[PDB]
Amino acid sequence: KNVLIGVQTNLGVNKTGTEFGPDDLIQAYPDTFDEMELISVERQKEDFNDKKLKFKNTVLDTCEKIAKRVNEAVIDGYRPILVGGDHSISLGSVSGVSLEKEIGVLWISAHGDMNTPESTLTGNIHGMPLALLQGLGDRELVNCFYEGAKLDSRNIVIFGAREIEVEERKIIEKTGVKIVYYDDILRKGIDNVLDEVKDYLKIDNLHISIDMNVFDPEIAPGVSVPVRRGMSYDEMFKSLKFAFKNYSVTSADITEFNPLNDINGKTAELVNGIVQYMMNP
Amino acid sequence: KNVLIGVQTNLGVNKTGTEFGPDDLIQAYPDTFDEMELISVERQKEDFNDKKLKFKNTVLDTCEKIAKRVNEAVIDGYRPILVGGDHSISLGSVSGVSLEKEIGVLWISAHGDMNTPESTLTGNIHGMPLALLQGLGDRELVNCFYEGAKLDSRNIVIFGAREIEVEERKIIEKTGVKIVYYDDILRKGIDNVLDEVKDYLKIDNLHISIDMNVFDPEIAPGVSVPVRRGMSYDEMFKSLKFAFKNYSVTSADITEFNPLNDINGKTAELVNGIVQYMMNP
Repeated sequence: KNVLIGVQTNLGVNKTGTEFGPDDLIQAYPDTFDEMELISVERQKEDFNDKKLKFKNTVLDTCEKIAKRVNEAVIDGYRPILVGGDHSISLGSVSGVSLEKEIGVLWISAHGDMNTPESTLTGNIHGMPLALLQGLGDRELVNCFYEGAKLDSRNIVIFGAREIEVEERKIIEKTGVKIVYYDDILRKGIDNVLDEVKDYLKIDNLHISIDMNVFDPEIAPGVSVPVRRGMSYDEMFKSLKFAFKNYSVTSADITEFNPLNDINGKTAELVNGIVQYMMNP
Repeated sequence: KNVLIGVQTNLGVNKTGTEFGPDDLIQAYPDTFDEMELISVERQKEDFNDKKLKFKNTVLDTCEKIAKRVNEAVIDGYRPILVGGDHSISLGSVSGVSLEKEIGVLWISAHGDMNTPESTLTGNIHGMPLALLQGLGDRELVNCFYEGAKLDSRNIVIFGAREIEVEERKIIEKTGVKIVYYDDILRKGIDNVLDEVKDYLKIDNLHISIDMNVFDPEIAPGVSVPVRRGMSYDEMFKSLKFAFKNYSVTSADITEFNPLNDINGKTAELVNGIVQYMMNP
């Protein structure tokens, strides 16, 4: 039993469009998204001198609302499926679930999203969530919902990375996290690499955090930040099938759907199909 | 008599920052802005395939709310000072005053903001408000609040412009609107160009509308679309006092302040001084 929860924010990516993702879908595919529960962003007082931690307090308050409702959904025995909204929302969701169940995570994205104020070149919190869930970054953000890291570095697999800066690379090496590059899917194949996932990540309870930027921008144009050379539809849905079969999927996130840059709902249809397979795997 | 109304939107400029303009002013200058009335964005179904008129219905509903409030304000005898927020809010403000009084517009800006869906190179409705106020562009946006154009092209003066794409310049030329370019203020002098304005505009009802990008970026970095080589502080304030002395100011707009691009709160201090003068001119 799944519950759909839309988050209408873009204060992580700080680029116009992805905050319209949830409302856009309610109208594009009502039969799928019509009853989704929408979370109300409450703007919080900020310090705009801080350009390496933009909208810290608001992103944090929103992730707290996310975590609380997601935790209530897990306690009721439902699978929360979060429709964003930029990737920062994951900070909330992963925090609301980890309280009730220690989880692994398949982080499907073109970026590691493991930046810190010291490594970020943008100050965007859409590219810091994983690091913060591993106890790296701002302490108030790390302490969302409950104090302390929310994931074990060993229970994380970053799937489909294509771009990684040196300063973020140093945060990555310090955690020993496993990163499947998209060049791995290109050279070895999606099935061999999915087998590698079965080999490495072994906890049964699994969270799936999807960044729409993992796709090839020709298939998923509607993302505030496109990274060229990404996954196809087939590879993505093979990954989803493998995940739902070889694990117990606790929750999921589909993030960074920017309807403004989309071309005829192609990306919106990608998200529709992802949610529809999640609803009846 | 005054009423300060902030509009937390950026769906005209489609760049993140100006929607938090009013916010950053309630925080940074509370004794000036903390009792400001606010207008939020009620998101609306869009045609994200129409990329020359981005967020049409949302920006239109925002401006309709602005229009009702501004009309009620002028009706009550208040001079609405509308803080923002990108420039599209002007569309809703002017209309509100135009239902009661035939008024002129002192359009202080670095751009003419007279674009139309066929001339725009961005689809950003913040560069189309003046045109639509004279009846140019999308019909539904022209018909905001009440049907038909809201301004007589003869009763308008663009002031301080320096960047006009050719296809916007064509619209401007066919309308015959008077354009005081910044270099005009320089060659003749602020006093002389202001005397020219006195001579040209004779309507006894003026609405000022400021785009913070009219200022020089080195004086006001806090803007979404910076335009280089702009106005001074005393130049703008000379113009302000001229306007309040020689006409009856019916309403005013200060738009496109971006707290994310600002540096050490300079631009917010500029907005503070401008608003404080407009409250006791």
